[PDB]
Amino acid sequence: SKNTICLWYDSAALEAATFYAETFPDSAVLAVHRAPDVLTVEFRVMGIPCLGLNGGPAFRHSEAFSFQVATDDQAETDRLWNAIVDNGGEESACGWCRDKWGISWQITPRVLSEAIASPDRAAARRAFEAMMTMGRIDIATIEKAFK
Amino acid sequence: SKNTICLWYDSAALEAATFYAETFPDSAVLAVHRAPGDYPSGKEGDVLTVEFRVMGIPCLGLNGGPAFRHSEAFSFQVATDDQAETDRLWNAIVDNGGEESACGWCRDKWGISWQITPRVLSEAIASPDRAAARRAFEAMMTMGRIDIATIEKAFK
Amino acid sequence: SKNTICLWYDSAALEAATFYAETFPDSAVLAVHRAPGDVLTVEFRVMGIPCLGLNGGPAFRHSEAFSFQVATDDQAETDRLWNAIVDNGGEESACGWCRDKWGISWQITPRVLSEAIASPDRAAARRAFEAMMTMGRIDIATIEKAFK
Amino acid sequence: SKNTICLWYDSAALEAATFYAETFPDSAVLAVHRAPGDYPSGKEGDVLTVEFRVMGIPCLGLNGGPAFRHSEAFSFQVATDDQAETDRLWNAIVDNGGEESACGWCRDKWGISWQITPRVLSEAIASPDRAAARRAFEAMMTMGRIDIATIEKAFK
Repeated sequence: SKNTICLWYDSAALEAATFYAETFPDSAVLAVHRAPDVLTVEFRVMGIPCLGLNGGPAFRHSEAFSFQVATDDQAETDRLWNAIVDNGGEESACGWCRDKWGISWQITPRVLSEAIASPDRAAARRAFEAMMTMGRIDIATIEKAFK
Repeated sequence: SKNTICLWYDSAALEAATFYAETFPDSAVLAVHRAPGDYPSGKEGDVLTVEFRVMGIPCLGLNGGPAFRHSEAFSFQVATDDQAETDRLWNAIVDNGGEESACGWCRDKWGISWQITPRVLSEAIASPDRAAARRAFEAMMTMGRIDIATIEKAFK
Repeated sequence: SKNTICLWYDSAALEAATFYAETFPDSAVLAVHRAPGDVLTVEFRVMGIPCLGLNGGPAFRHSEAFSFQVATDDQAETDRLWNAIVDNGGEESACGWCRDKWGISWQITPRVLSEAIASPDRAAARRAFEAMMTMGRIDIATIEKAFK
Repeated sequence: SKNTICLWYDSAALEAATFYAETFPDSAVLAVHRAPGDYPSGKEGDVLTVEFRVMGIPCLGLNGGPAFRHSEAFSFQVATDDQAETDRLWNAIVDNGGEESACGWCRDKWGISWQITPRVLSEAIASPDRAAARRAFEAMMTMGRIDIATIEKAFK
């Protein structure tokens, strides 16, 4: 791949990649590399080519980077949110959460993204306001607000 | 896209996306979304997000204000095909209010880490010739911008 | 994706994509598209490779001019993948080549065979090359014996 | 690579791979493998296969002789971001002993099908706005090389 997402881990790149592969569609562990014992892991997350580096604790993740996952319904939203949060993760605001390795994820319904970007400004703003009261996104509440 | 790389900016998402689009191959700004209401780091009508694509990767620039800062925990690794492309991309990132770092790593003006990494170097480091891979690794440790010729000599 | 592999189907792109996704690693059905006016195209991934399947009727037929060459790690994997393609209404061919139900050519090629044929030891490489030419499905142990 | 695109040539794999590498962006010839013995379409020491990469896709060119011929059953679809790249790539394939075809399709010197397909066109045809997608589709039907501006007008 021409451009690869490179993520820092403290001795857990393979564990993390394996978790992502079993949790999300079109995700897989591709290759494991030892130092010239795992130094790097090549992996895919919902199509995105990634490289995980086992480099110790020197660098910490922050919300400055996140994966934003577009979900199709409440069932998928809840499944992915719960998977990340319940596996040593944490809930945050407005569809944001964090995994066990400190990486930020947004589990963002397509309906929400569509609503906020809508040329109907009044409707978009109702959805935007409703979103700011939420942790996990509740699609029905977003749709009611938009309507 | 199912999974989009979201990067935090302090009121500079459109500027950054525009720079990436003129700098990297196969890159483009796709859509600008304005804030439907006032929020912590923007007024209604300000740029809230920008959709863009860099070399096959779907991205979103989010104008979230100064709350969060970037670090090397995240980086884009860009595979380059020769010295000319390596120099071009490195110079662009560094020269636009950016910073040089080590072993192909640099930083753009918004603090995002980029690795401009020759395919020659990546292939050398992951080689089944494990001593040769180490030699290349050790050579890389002496560089900021990667010199491909020097990596090839160390590997050989 | 900058460059996508586009494969022609006669009313079976989704069936084919789904079979590949179940059969091979890092493979998935990504999206299904109806005609602009049932399935017209399918986006899918096959061992990393981004693909597009087009449902365009019988006008075009596949041939050995195009094939996917799959690198396998042992006999168990070689047999698993060979059997999958051949047993699902497919066909066996020579030297690791086979054909799927939709007429697409696959090569199930042990890495050890690729390594052997490319070897700077010319005598060993040639023994492996000659052994390969007697085979349908590749037998790694026979290739290894010939190479040695 | 785990899965490699293998394309059949009549004693022309190296020439083809070299041409693709100088024509398309992010493309390269990687390795040349000579035949360890005589075979149906070559002598020992002739080029048997060539490893190459085209825009992210690992490929192998196989010198297998005239036994098989290419057709539109397989094609590479190359996404372009503007008219300049569209024209450059289309003309490169067609001019070097190739042929023009319909709706962004063309053929190279060795008979392999390429589609030079503006991202603007692909997005238009897959739009949930279905009537607009139809207009774009119908406009594409009137073209060989894709004119992006015309597609945009039809879509609108």
